[PDB]
Amino acid sequence: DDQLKQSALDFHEFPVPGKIQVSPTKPLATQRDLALAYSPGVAAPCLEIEKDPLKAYKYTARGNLVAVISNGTAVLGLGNIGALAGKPVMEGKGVLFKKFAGIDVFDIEVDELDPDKFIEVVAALEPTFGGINLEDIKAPECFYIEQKLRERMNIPVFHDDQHGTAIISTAAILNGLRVVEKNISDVRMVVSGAGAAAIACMNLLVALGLQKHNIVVCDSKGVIYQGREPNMAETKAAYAVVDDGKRTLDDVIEGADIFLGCSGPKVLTQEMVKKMARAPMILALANPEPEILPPLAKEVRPDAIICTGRSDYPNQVNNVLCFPFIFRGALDVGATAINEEMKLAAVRAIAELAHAEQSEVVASAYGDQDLSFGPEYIIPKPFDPRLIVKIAPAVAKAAMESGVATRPIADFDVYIDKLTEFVYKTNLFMKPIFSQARKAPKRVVLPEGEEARVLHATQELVTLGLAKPILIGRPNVIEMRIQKLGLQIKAGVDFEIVNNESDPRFKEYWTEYFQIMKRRGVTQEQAQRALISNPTVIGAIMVQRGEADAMICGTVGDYHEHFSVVKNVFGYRDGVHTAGAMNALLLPSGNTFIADTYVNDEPDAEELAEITLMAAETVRRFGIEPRVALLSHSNFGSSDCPSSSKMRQALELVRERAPELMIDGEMHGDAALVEAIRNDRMPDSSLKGSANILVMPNMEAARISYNLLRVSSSEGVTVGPVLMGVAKPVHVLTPIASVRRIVNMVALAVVEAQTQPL
Amino acid sequence: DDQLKQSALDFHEFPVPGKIQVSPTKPLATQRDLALAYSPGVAAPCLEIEKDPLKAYKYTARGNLVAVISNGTAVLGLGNIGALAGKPVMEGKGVLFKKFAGIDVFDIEVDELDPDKFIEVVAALEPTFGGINLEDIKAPECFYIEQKLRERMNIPVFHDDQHGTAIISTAAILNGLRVVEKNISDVRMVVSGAGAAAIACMNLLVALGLQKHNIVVCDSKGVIYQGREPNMAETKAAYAVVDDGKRTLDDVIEGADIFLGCSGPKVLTQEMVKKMARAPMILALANPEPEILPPLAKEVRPDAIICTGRSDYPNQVNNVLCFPFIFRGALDVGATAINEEMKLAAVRAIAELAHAEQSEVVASAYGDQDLSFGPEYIIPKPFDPRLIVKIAPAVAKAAMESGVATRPIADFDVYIDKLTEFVYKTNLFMKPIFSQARKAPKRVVLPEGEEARVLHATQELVTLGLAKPILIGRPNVIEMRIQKLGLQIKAGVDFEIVNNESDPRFKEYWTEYFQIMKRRGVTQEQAQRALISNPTVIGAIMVQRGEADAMICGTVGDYHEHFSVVKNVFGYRDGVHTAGAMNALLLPSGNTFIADTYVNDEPDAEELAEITLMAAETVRRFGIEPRVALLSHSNFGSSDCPSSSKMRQALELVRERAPELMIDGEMHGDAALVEAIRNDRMPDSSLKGSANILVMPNMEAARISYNLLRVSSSEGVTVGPVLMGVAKPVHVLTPIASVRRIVNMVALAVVEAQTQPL
Ligand SMILES: NC(=O)c1ccc[n+]([C@@H]2O[C@H](COP(=O)([O-])OP(=O)(O)OC[C@H]3O[C@@H](n4cnc5c(N)ncnc54)[C@H](OP(=O)(O)O)[C@@H]3O)[C@@H](O)[C@H]2O)c1
Ligand SMILES: NC(=O)c1ccc[n+]([C@@H]2O[C@H](COP(=O)([O-])OP(=O)(O)OC[C@H]3O[C@@H](n4cnc5c(N)ncnc54)[C@H](OP(=O)(O)O)[C@@H]3O)[C@@H](O)[C@H]2O)c1
Ligand SMILES: [Mg+2]
Ligand SMILES: [Mg+2]
Repeated sequence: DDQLKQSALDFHEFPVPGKIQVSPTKPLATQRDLALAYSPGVAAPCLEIEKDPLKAYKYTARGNLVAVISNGTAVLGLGNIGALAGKPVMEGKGVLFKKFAGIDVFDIEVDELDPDKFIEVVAALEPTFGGINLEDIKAPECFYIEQKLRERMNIPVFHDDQHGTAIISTAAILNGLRVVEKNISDVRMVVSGAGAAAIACMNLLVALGLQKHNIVVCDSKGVIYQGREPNMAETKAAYAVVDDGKRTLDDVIEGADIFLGCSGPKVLTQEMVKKMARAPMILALANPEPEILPPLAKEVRPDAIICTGRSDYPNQVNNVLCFPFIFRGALDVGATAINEEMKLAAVRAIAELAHAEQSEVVASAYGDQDLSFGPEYIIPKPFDPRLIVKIAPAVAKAAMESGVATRPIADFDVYIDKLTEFVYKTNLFMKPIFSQARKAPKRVVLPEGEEARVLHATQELVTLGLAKPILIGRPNVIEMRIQKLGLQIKAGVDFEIVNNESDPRFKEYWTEYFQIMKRRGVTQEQAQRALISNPTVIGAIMVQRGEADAMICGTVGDYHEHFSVVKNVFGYRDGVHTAGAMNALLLPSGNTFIADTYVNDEPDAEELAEITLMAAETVRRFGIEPRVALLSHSNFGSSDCPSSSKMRQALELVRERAPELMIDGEMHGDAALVEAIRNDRMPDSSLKGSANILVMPNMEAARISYNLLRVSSSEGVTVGPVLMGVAKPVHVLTPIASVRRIVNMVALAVVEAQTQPL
Repeated sequence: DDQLKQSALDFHEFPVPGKIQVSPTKPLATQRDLALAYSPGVAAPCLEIEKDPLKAYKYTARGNLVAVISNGTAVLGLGNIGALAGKPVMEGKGVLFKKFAGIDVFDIEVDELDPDKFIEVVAALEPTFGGINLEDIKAPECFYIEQKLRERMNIPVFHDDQHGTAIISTAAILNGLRVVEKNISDVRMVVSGAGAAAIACMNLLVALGLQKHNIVVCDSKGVIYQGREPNMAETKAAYAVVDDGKRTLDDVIEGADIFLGCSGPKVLTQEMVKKMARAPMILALANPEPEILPPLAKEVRPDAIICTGRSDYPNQVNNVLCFPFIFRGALDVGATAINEEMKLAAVRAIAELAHAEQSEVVASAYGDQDLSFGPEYIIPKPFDPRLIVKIAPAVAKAAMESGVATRPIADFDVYIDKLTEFVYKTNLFMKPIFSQARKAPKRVVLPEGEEARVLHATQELVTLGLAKPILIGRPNVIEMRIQKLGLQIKAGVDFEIVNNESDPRFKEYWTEYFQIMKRRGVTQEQAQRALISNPTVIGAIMVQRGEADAMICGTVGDYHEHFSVVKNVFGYRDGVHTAGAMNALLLPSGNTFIADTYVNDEPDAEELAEITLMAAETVRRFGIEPRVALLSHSNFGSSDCPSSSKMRQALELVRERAPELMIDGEMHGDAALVEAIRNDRMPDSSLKGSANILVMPNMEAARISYNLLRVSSSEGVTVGPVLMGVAKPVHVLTPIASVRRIVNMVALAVVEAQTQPL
């Protein structure tokens, strides 16, 4: 399992230990700032906090900061490895808190494992945190410890999964009963494996208006019903049905309606599902192996409402569904705790979303969302731009309804505006591209097949099933390099090799190249020499003929050495007379794209307009709404240089061609990126918020800005340089492109070849 | 005290609460990265940690992370305000940990104030932190609590000041005994006010090889000596001298040699100092009021060795002296605790530094270091580029000598290299400029005297005593704007006003302007109209005549509208035929300067060489070693455009003019900023490390890059645009310049006017 075991063992800790880096969000680059932070000047915020404790969440963390406080006794799915020893998956849980909702997580881990001193230590560390994210407290001391801890602090004491997925689970129940046009009054339930996140879930499920006598709790030891054991089990006898001689699970169905269970191995069978009433609602939430094998049961019976917790299938129950967003409702409302109305109004938001999901800048191409409410869609997919702006305000609204909050939110229009603004700056458009490429792999030429980076990328693409690689190079050198690198790919089995020499199609290749380039300075002998010594020409001829769907070159040599071949063979797209390369950056303002960093040295107004339109179309296909800003050293007519006049001409041309495109210019970079500066300068600007597409006057400015920002102000690699305006799918990369860049660009080329590769 | 009370009450929390922002130091902008951080992929680091606890500091925080763990019982100098209520000055102490040494600080605050349960909670939270920074534990439970806590954890349990300043204090003692050519064997001591950081200091002071009988401990209740109280005070009777009838402090001197004391109000007098032996060594460390009033005692007796803890005078004892750097020695060595050899070898480093301080890129101009070892120099100044690379390796070396560490450092050449690399990226060149301007204020014209920003900057400059402002505007409008803004400045009292109309020197001003511009298109009537409607012309004529020393314009209008006036009046500098504007950025690689962002639209090779030389000279004057890199879209001859050829010509010209300047090009921005890319491309490059001066081919590229980086990748404002090549000190700013920018630029102009303002 080294393709996952070793790959995950290769953990991103190498630059600086720990995914979290406690760092100043404020400037600390001047003695004034340092004195404001540790010298007289920092005594004032502390004194103001001491005067009235109302200022605790304001001047410090503890506003956005949760602490996933743990004794390391059930580390996600690991168990009792320890507080300090739990740090890997501790940080793994804490990193999908900031990543998806911007939750600060102090990964402080309580070393006290006793079920009564652990609470003492946690309550001791209460003032550090504005809401604890109690996780890895194991069963049965999870319920005991959480019950003890809820009653002490005056700040949101919200456990993990124990409170947890009940919101997602009960939302899924509310939607599933909607699917089969049933009612909560008469629904019957079957629960198996009363574990940490299982036995506490029906308690919420009851809160919807559910009678206790309809729930049948079970564990490893048969069925937990009143009459089975002389000593009635706590928190389970309320639901416990009268004794009726039902000792086996295969008969206790009697036409039930729900299978809410968060446990381990399988307990349900196909005949068990058959004994269920009409329209079964199996909800097997087991992560290792689904308790019903959904394909088998669906072949046994149709119209299934099977719900799981794995992302391979729709209706996935992750923590990111509401946990970061619960605290985005819990901490951002000022609550002193989380009630059951908190836990139930957020049920009415994510359940509402599944049958009220639409628009939200669907990826015009790529992605392949194809999400409609029904038997295969009960709750939204794990990651959603409004999984926040619907669930977090639900929790806050429940906070004010419960009257337990200390900082009630004002008019929700402003709250929704800020939440959506935060939404724009965090997008993961590459995951839909990977998903869409995986369901229809195409043949991609990699002309630099002997490169170590290209070989690693080939291994990754074979593993993820994104493409059918076609390497170009000497098979001997490729094989020895593969063996030395340690890869598990083989010729023919995983990737096709095209030998640059002794190619059986040599005659038909150089002939086509000559017929393309006979009147462009290439003789027949030069064509023959190019189809043996220029792998880019071989790949381009392969793609043009039809033996491959896309090409990914550029990892060797200069950009234009490959782009000239690409343009000569494929040509320009229909209705397009220019090409441009778009580079993506993850700035603090969000995903930003810089247009024509590589192709045109000094584009003119018409070329700039074409590049702007192509960049907007490409960014639209990513699922991001294009917000273009033409950049210059002049701010809205400040200078009369030919460059600024060219930018204004391009703006007019773009407005002519695409009246619906949000674009403005020419302006400065800060005016484009921050809205306050632009509003001060141009209050009537057609550009709203931060611009995500930056069109530059010349290639020098674009390249210098991108190179400086990538090493200074950038998080990770997504795509770039995305070549636009060529007839066939091909992306010329750079010699310093990483393996991740190559894999992402190959996936993008595969998805573009799924859309008429011409 | 509102100029400090309100100003410090205006705390930098407005954008995001809390100086610390627990944020991913790793990219989290892709589903791959999110799964690596919270999904299967983060289970691997945690499992590897659990397998062997040796991986705790490696995959997470707890390597660089201290937690200043507190019950909020003595918050720096505040007291027992509370754990959560101590958050302001808690974060103030935690912010001068990351700011000066890059120490992560989890500001977790223990709510348990009992002297025996506090330790229980702290030991419970031990696995979260790789070394605790116990602070705000009050006396006498500070000593008790620290003594209890030292013996439990197997990770560095290093208290604050209690262990603390002993390193700096005993280093100061070691240097002071060097100053007066005495020996530790026969030195006598007087201690007053045995407080939290006082009674624990002589314990280290003994460890140098000091006899216990030479120390005389005292408190508020007279003198703590053996025979005074029937019950002998603990930790003080070892030093306690035999009873001799000495009941008053004014006589217990008998020619002593040290006054080590960390207490409150004054106890020592002038006749007390006279009773001291030859060459007194008073070391009054009281922060509110010095215990001796050093000027008065120095007038009473010469050759004083007075040492205080305030930064207004040399030999300041701050936490930044060694505390962040102790943990930079403690945590970065893998120790399980801090011994007394840790606490004593770091005494031999900072004490060594004071008499071994030299070079280290002294600010060629500005700054005014003027630091020589002697009676007024015992220990280095609070902030020093090698206060780290000498003290932290001292603590690590003491760790290996004590044999208590778990990750001993390899060959110290690599350690010193990394430490110096970290040193380059954190510089505070503006503090020396502020210090040098304050000791010689000059007259600075502010032609836009009616601007709210300029008025705020004028208030700041009057308060700090950096300049003698000369505002230009209507006195009526200026006064009403001052009253509305709430400032406490008055005309004549604090700043001079020059009325643009009805100026008594109108005739002599427009006459000089006409004589300058008579053959440049300006008539006598146009000169008269300019000296009434153009404040920049008035300020420039003022500076040229000699009635003012510097000008700071540009807060209104276009840059070149002011630069044309500046160039026409003052002209170019001697031997200089071009001007350029340098803008400063605080990048992750350090302070970076971009050359000619405002003046020359398309400079040629000679202009580029002149701009490069002027920028290097200016950066040298800041105290930073210039590392220039000429930027282009071509990487070392990749492209043959006229721009890249011009950059290469400029490189050759610069190498001719300044053979000692470290410069290379032309290259890409990433090649300039990160050394790995450059070494891959040009292994023999003359540029080492990251380039701090970036010279751009044209003004469009420079301006776009600076504008994008300032809003994306930048911490704070220092200076910019710094105008170079004009005869007299003047800086044209931008209309969006903040008050801090104006104050910094005025201070820079003041310091430049101290250096022959012509
Ligand atoms: N959101 C998610 O996707 C998510 C979140 C959390 C957990 N989970 C899944 O839930 C399970 C454990 O999570 P947890 O920590 O909440 O619970 P847990 O504390 O691990 O307990 C699991 C329970 O399952 C029962 N069990 C074990 N083997 C069984 C068998 N052969 N037949 C019947 N019952 C059996 C045990 O009950 P007895 O003590 O009576 O044996 C045990 O208490 C794992 O499968 C995990 O992947 C999924
Ligand atoms: N690095 C620095 O610059 C630095 C660091 C820490 C502290 N300090 C200074 O040290 C002082 C307190 O710091 P701390 O927390 O370490 O100590 P602390 O716990 O505040 O105790 C101060 C001690 O001074 C004594 N005292 C008070 N008034 C006195 C008087 N009139 N005459 C004689 N003794 C008197 C008291 O002793 P009794 O209990 O016997 O009255 C008290 O225990 C402040 O002045 C503070 O600024 C400076
Ligand atoms: Mg967990
Ligand atoms: Mg303190």
